Amino acid sequence: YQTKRNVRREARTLMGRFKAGKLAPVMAVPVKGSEGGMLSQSVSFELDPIAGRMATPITAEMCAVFVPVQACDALKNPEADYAGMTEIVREKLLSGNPLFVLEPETDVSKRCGVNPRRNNGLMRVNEIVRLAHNCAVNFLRRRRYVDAVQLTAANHSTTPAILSQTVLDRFNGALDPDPNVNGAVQLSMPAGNVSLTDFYNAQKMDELTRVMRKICDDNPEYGEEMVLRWAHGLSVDPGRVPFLLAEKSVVLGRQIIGATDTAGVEDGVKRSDMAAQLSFTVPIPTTELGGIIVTFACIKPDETLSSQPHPILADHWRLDNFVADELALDPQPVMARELDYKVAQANETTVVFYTGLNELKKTYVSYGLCRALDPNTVESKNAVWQLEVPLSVTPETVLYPADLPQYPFADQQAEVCTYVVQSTAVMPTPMIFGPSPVEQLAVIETEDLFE
Amino acid sequence: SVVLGRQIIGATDTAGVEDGVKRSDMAAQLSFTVPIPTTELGGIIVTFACIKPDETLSSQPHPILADHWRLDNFVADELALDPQPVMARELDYKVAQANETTVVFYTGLNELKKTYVSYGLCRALDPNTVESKNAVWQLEVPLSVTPETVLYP
Amino acid sequence: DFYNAQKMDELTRVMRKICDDNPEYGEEMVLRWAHGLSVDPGRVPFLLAEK
Repeated sequence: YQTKRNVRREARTLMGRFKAGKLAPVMAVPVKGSEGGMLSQSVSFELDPIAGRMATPITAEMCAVFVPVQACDALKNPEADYAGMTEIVREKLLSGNPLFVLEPETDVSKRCGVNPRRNNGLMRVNEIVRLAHNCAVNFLRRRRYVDAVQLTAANHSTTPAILSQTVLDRFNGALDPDPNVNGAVQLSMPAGNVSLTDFYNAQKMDELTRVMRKICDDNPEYGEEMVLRWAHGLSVDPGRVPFLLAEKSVVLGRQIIGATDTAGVEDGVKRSDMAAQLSFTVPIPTTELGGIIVTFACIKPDETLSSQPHPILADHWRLDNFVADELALDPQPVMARELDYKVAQANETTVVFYTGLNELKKTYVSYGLCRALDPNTVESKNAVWQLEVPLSVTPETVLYPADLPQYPFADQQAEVCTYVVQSTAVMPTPMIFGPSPVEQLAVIETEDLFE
Repeated sequence: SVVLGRQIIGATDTAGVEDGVKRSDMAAQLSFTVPIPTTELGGIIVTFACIKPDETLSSQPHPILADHWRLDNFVADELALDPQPVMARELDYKVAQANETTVVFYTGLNELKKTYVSYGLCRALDPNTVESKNAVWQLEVPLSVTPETVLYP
Repeated sequence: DFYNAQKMDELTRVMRKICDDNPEYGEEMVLRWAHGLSVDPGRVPFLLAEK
């Protein structure tokens, strides 16, 4: 066995809606052990009508994450020791009991399009779909930032979207600089001496801790543990972690339809319709046990800071001593007053994250309206749909706000988008199948042909 | 046979544009030219025509995710060499409580897993919405009962 | 029956070689081989030279 003998293929088509600013799952293709082949998926996008034209771009998203069976077991039994190991999963499968058992329906399972099973007059679906979604969204959060909030197995609803760039990553800052980089050297003083061997063992510890930072950052999964094993000369088990299959994005197009009646023409009534099409075709990974390829899709607005004080004109005009500037060689604190103007009075003077010397002046990108303009006007031409993040508080946040108001659409709380998916999978498999049966013949028994 | 084309006509008034009013018109043309058969007595060439929706099972449980996750003994799989019964619980989720465990038709070993085609809406979506863009016109056959049925409802 | 057998005779003989060609993991890899599983490689010893 473990060889390709027969073939199974699947072709699922689904339609639905999801709310903007949320990482809505679209489908979940199951993969068994020793299954590999081709997987082609395509997602259409259609948004509800928007008054006026929308110069602000809207981006589309599509992701494909392969969640192995090993990772789903860890969420099911986190406190259990060696829960995620392959052999532990391997032994439980051989026991004859099911590794994953049925559960009631949930919003996560419904959106994937897993049709339920009628058991004892109740709908039932396997727990693997819920665990796979929770692990997949967790995996995407580690990519933007390793120390990110991670969902448990108890989640039963759609999750918020994920930012494309964190505030700290934008300004390349740090909440807390380490004490080793440009650190302290021990001093003997029992007439004393700092000794020449300390500060020599250091001055590479500064170099050695920085390479330790990249090994736990280039690989967000196994982070804060592979560095432990890397120092001792050990390696992690590869199969547990998930991995990414494909990523697609495109700015939604715009089609303008104008009114023609007398009242509409005089006022200037018009419409903006958005649509997009994305697809990918990637091979299916082959594993001894198997997994699920959870697909995601999302629509997000432009991520630009409408509220950020000007680093030059907002603060005082000063003659800078460049001699002292090059002499710092140390992180400089940043207050919330420098990040936005929507700051509370108490939090105006509060260190939020450390950064370099002249950071927040190297780059300054701002998109938004003029402060003199009244937002009640330009209900037509209302193009400004941008994430009005509070900022300052939780700079390291990786997730979108739980409630994102959809201003340009008529209904804020309605699922504005409508999507149609077409997933086609061809999976060579080691499955056996069997011969087809036949139908009863009423000429042989009623005449005794085979006498 | 041919798939009917689609022509989209959109509204232009103020109320229609804001709501998103629009129309879909369908049309088709088919023809044939064949010789008339010759017979001693004769006959009648009855012509038929019909329009039907897509025939895809919107209601069918997933052969993998709906049922339990099991490690399959391929040794016993090749050893069967016999028809395996199928219950109505494996064909759809609109089954009555009594008919959940009732053999409906015998098949092979891993049938219902070789192929799985499904077209329909998401269970989370509310059908009262999308009265516009209402594209889902598919035969919602009860299934299970009368699997050998040849005729439409 | 006798058709499911007459390859069981063939199928048990291939099961004998997989547990004989590999004495280590014997009587267990045949269990995993039927279900489509594999053993962890690093545990077992192996031979270097013979003279």
